[PDB]
Amino acid sequence: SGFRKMAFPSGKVEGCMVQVTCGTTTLNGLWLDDVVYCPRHVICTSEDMLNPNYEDLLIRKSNHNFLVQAGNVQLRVIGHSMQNCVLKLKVDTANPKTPKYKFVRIQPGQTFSVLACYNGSPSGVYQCAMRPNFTIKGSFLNGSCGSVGFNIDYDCVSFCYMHHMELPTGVHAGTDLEGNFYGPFVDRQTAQAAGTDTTITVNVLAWLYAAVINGDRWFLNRFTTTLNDFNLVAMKYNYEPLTQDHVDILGPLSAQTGIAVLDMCASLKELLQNGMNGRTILGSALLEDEFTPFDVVRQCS
Amino acid sequence: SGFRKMAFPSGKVEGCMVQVTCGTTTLNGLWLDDVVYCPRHVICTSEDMLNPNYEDLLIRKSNHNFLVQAGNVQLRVIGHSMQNCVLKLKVDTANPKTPKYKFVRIQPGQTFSVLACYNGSPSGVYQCAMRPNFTIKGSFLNGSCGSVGFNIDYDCVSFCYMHHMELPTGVHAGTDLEGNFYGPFVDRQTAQAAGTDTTITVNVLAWLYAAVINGDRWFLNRFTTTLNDFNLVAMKYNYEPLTQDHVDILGPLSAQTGIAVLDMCASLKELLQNGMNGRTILGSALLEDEFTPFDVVRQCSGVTF
Ligand SMILES: COC(=O)[C@H](N)Cc1ccc(F)cc1
Ligand SMILES: [Cl-]
Ligand SMILES: [Cl-]
Repeated sequence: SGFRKMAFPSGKVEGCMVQVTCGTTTLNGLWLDDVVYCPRHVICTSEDMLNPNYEDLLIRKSNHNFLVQAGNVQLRVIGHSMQNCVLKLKVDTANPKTPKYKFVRIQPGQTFSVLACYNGSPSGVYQCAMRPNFTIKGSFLNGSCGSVGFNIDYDCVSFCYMHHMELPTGVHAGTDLEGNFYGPFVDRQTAQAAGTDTTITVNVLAWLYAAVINGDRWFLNRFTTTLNDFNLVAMKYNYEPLTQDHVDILGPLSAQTGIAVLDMCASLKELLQNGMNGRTILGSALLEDEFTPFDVVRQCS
Repeated sequence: SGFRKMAFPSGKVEGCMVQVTCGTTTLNGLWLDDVVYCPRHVICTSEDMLNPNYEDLLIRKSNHNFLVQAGNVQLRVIGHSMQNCVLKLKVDTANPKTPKYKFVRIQPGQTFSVLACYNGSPSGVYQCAMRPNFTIKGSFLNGSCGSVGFNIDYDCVSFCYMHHMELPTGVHAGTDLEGNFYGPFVDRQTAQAAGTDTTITVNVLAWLYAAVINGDRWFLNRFTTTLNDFNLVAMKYNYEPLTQDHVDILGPLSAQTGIAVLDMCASLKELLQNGMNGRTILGSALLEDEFTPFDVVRQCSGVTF
């Protein structure tokens, strides 16, 4: 037993991380088969930060303006193309460490591991969720751009996030590995701010099911609720609406614990009303929302 | 910016994990050079585990009684011996993935990364502290035994923990890699409990420094204090005593924020007495004690391996 913020083993991603330099700018790239992926803003200079014309700045570059370093080795860039906000540098060596991989665009509430990297070297691994406002609450210093987020269900590495920038509230914005931003963000230093964030209701419920699996029952009650009455209460605490999809997804955790999804919804309503009364659930005095139903089943069974 | 519970990258350690089977028991082994390390309790049956004679059980075994699998490849065991509570299975082949490594024994309050594994397959990685009561608050299911805990210092992996057992309260006990238990525990099915735990004072103060560095500053105040006065408050709240050595180790963070440790201790004195008055610090309602000063300095300065 026990319950922890648990990241995927980072080794398969570690073997893909390289340093990309262009002009005076250095960040991380992701080396898969014969392609290095990195944020396109690497090609930006000081004045190219507000209104960069990426197609104009790129056509001015030769392959040899791009310095790609895998550990001590320099890779030879033989080709450059842009897809959305991601630069793809073709190189003359396929990465011998390339794992089984795919690119997946995730939805708000999904979790993933982040391999924070500086100068193409890994610093740490941790868990994040895509917030409802399409940001992530990461840990990222200058030079971390090109760090990626991933899942590793069943030997295949699913790349779902590449880090581009920090917003003024200290949260992080980035793209899928096809270069499309999560949320309404753009790779320009024009004033941008995340929408008001909300709590990922379905994840909070999954975590209370985790608490019950680990032998805690103090917060349960003899009440139930309609889905509609639950949503009318929850949204007064800035909780995401719970959908019939969210109810379906919790069916397996409902079956394992024998507590109906809407019974657990009643427990959450009361928790929101009462707080914890000096108690903790799985070592938190707050309601945790960065574990999905899938995460709880992976870790508890 | 941002501040997260952050494990070391686990790649160097993933390439060392194998499956070890003896009779009906499978668990994990650590393959370094030409030796596989695992818990000695792999040699026991249910019946053995109530009062095991490890000497006696071990001599009865032979090399071919130990099935060691690295991926889809059997390793040949050419020797077996025991060091304290760890079994050492000498194999015919050195791990070509062996990293630069030491075996290190850590102090309570020190943190490390756990690579939870099942059937020799790495499953997840998380940060832990060795609690003052010598337990770790892990996340382990059946077949997790032989999972290991480590730090990285430059390119050298320091292995500090091997998983042996779960105590009745859901917390975890194991050994260093020389097979010495952390805490007053033994590898037998008998009655064992975690001592009452205490809070790691120097780590809480490190995490307050991380909060200030990330612009969470509400708990700061005009007051200062002394070790003696603070330590009477600490003792009252089941907090480890703060030594002069801890103040020196916080020196860097105290500098970089212009809060002196006894200035911060005055902040912490007030939180224990008053609570958080409905607030959070770095998205926690609790006083987090599983980040060391080194953890905070490294994460906030982007140190790389
Ligand atoms: C060329 O180096 C850079 O990355 C720029 N100096 C900074 C930068 C530009 C755009 C953006 F969306 C994020 C960051
Ligand atoms: Cl998704
Ligand atoms: Cl997040």
